[PDB]
Amino acid sequence: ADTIVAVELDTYPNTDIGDPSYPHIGIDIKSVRSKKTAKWNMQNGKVGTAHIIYNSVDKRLSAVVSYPNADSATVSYDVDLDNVLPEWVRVGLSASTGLYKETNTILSWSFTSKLKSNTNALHFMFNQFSKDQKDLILQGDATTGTDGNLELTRVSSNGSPQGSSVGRALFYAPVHIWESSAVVASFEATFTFLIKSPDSHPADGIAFFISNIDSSIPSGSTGRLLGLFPDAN
Amino acid sequence: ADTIVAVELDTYPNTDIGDPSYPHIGIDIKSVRSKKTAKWNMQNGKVGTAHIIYNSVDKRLSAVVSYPNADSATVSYDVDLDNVLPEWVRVGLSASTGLYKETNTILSWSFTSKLKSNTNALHFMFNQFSKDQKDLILQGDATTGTDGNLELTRVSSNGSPQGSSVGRALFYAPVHIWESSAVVASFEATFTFLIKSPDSHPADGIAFFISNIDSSIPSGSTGRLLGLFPDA
Amino acid sequence: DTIVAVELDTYPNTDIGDPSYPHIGIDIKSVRSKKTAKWNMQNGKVGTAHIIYNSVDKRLSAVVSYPNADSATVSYDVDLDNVLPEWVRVGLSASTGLYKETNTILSWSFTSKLKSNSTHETNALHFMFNQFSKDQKDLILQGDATTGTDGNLELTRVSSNGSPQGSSVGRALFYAPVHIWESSAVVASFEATFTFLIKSPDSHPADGIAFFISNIDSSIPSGSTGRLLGLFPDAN
Amino acid sequence: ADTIVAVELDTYPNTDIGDPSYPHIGIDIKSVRSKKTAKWNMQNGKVGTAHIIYNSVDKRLSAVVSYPNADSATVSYDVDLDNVLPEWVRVGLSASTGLYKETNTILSWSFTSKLKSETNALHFMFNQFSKDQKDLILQGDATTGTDGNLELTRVSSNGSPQGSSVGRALFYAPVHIWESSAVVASFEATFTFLIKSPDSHPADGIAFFISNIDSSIPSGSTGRLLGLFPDAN
Ligand SMILES: CO[C@H]1O[C@H](CO)[C@@H](O)[C@H](O)[C@@H]1O
Ligand SMILES: CO[C@H]1O[C@H](CO)[C@@H](O)[C@H](O)[C@@H]1O
Ligand SMILES: CO[C@H]1O[C@H](CO)[C@@H](O)[C@H](O)[C@@H]1O
Ligand SMILES: CO[C@H]1O[C@H](CO)[C@@H](O)[C@H](O)[C@@H]1O
Ligand SMILES: [Ca+2]
Ligand SMILES: [Ca+2]
Ligand SMILES: [Ca+2]
Ligand SMILES: [Ca+2]
Ligand SMILES: [Mn+2]
Ligand SMILES: [Mn+2]
Ligand SMILES: [Mn+2]
Ligand SMILES: [Mn+2]
Repeated sequence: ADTIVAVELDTYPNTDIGDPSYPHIGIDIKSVRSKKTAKWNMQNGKVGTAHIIYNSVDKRLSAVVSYPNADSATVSYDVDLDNVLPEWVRVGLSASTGLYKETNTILSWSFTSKLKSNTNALHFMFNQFSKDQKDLILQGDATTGTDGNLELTRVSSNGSPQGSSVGRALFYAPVHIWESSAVVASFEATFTFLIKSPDSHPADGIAFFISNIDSSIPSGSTGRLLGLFPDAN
Repeated sequence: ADTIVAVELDTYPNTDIGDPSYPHIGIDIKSVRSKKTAKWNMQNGKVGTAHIIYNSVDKRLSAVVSYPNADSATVSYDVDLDNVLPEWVRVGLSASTGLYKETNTILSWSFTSKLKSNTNALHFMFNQFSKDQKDLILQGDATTGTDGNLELTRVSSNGSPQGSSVGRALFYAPVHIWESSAVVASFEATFTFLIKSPDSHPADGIAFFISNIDSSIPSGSTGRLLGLFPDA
Repeated sequence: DTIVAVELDTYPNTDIGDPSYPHIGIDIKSVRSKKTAKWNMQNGKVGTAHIIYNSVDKRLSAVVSYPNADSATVSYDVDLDNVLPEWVRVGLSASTGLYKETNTILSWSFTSKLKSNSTHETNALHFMFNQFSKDQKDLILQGDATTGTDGNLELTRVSSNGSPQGSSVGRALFYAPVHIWESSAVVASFEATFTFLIKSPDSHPADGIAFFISNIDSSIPSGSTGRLLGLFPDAN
Repeated sequence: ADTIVAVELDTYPNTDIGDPSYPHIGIDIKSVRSKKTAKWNMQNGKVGTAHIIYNSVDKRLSAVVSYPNADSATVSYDVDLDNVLPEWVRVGLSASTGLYKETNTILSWSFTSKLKSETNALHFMFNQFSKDQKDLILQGDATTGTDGNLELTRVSSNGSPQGSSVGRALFYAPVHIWESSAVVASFEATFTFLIKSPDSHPADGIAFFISNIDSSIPSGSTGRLLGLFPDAN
């Protein structure tokens, strides 16, 4: 299937498939059963920030999720992505709903990859998303243009979120994420999100992910699979 | 056909289609008959640099082509690209040969687009090109493994350039080059080239170009059309 | 010494060559702008200033926009090789006089690049400020200029009640000298961006904000409050 | 005295003050006795590259020193620089000679600091150094030339390096290296060097360092102290 490396912002505890008992941030390598998580004090209706980083020296994937004037949640996992991802990848944001629902609004998204050989660089930054955003591949229920925002999960005209939704946005350009004859390689992602819900239960979450170039939404990956994974193994 | 805005580095004077009597740099808007040129003191076998720039305020497309420790050649043309290019474009390098040949080697290529609305940004930079460069669309005789270099025109194993060759590389991502509800829009391209020839006559040149997304090499655009244009 | 500036002039001083309306202007070695443009200044709304110049076009351009309003633009063709010293400092100035306004800077970005003729490589400086701390050690504050109040740079005196004060001058310069041009340069570009909030109780707000490039050792000239925007000694 | 955090490129083994028996790269925190080293295959007369990085998430200072077409040497040390450096610092390159001599030529120097609270950022990049480089504070025998290079140690008119030399260049601007109300803070330094010597013994090395703003060359910091430290404690 697809090869997926992802940082999950999991809003629904699915303790059946190895989630903790609370909303968490987690690093998923080839599986939705995170290789490390951390308690996340998710704030319904407030605009949060995700910072993802990795470099070829430390070989450690790290993430930080803050709200302004609250303590950040952090998670790190040591992983050689040379042994996990293909040389050439695409980068994306995924989200999902199931029985429970939430808005999965992305307000901004930045990414930077650098690769000094034995530098090549890509950088994109989105603070506005247009009705036809030709440098984005939208999959599933994903839309651009409403208030200049990327809405990853289905939302009605009245701004009310929908259940059993999966949706992704991938940067159109392939990315050279690692090279054999490389001395240093870094990448860095940043996105802002707004997750609103009517219910005491919001579900199911947003992820930043790196996949094989041709990656598509796996079948029935709505809900607890965050549109990333086919099964819950 | 394709909509083409380009900065030509023309090494062969084709005075029949409006070239000056000397190697020149020129700004082509929807035509190979440049809207302004400037004398270019092209150096066979030396590594040169091209800088292209434009912004929504000045609305002026400018180019500089230098060799280290030589006087630069410059050309500018005032053009509102809102009235010329589509909102969404691709960026690329083209080159060509005809009766006469040159190596059209690209050693580096950088591009930056910015767009502050009523900022979004793209940046790529290439100093090495790999055997399979998946963020480049190579058209025509264009190759990337070489020696870390983009070779836009056919070159044999002994490093000798070939005649009647056309070849392009476009950045895979579409680029948002202008917007109606924009306050400022900038772009900037930079490439290094090495143009070598055995002959006194090298031909026919390299261009940086911005086109419609689906742009392909027009038919028999070898030689004086630099792989950009169908006719003159 | 030498001032090159983009003025955001909120008070028409028609005696020293201002138009009859609030304007944006390019001042070279004088407060009598070399070109202006009508500016529809919005009291209490957050605007944006974009300044740009390059060694090829040799044209200094500015855009001042308010969200969902027309941009005002001004350009002037000038070779800054013949005007500024090789090495400069960059800054924001503001002032008040009879009429007053808040001269609040909420963000300030600057980028200089300088690709050389000898070598292939570029020299570059970049700073970006979105927050300003109580002690901002990479800023030289002159006059009534302060940092820390809501993480903003307040260029003119503002009392405890948040009410702006008259007869105030104040500047902030980036601590590092900037190499703005070189003889053996092929291209040289610079770009400044700042957000401002200009609020006033009066129908008359005064007197304005400028981005400026000066000699390194530049200080607030004597009685440059009011119409001289803390940039110029006399109104010549 | 001065507070010094540095990445040493040590070319002379001073085993009496805790150097390994070979040329090494090391991470020095408030002392010339490195907190971690690594064997460095120093190449006399070839142009090398130093890459330093650190971030507030991992809190790990990492360095890589390569030559073209040779294996890089790497060193990392986990350190919270919040507990070590002052909030505001200056950045610099130091070098030295003693009994033995080497050219300590810097051909390029780049630095980038970021600080998300919007983000504050500084970036400078030098590929050419002018006769009067007004954004650099040169201390000791440090010069900038019409060869376009920063020469940290005394070099005669014969292109021949001199003994008992100390010399530093600090970026003129203070740098905000950390903040209490920060979510992420990163920095990254890169410099190219050429270290040439007539002898089999070259000495004594180059460092990238972060210090207190008002930092000056300590007394008798020639030779094995690399112009960084007063004593060898
Ligand atoms: C009871 O679990 C269901 O609802 C949750 C909440 O959305 C989903 O995560 C999950 O996939 C199921 O559809
Ligand atoms: C005789 O002219 C031919 O050869 C030159 C040299 O390339 C081309 O420019 C031109 O288009 C023709 O093909
Ligand atoms: C009547 O003019 C006075 O007030 C205006 C308003 O600021 C100033 O510009 C000027 O210097 C004078 O002090
Ligand atoms: C005996 O060692 C001396 O020479 C070496 C070589 O430079 C220096 O490192 C050291 O400080 C002393 O001056
Ligand atoms: Ca879950
Ligand atoms: Ca021609
Ligand atoms: Ca005035
Ligand atoms: Ca030593
Ligand atoms: Mn989970
Ligand atoms: Mn021509
Ligand atoms: Mn005026
Ligand atoms: Mn040592």
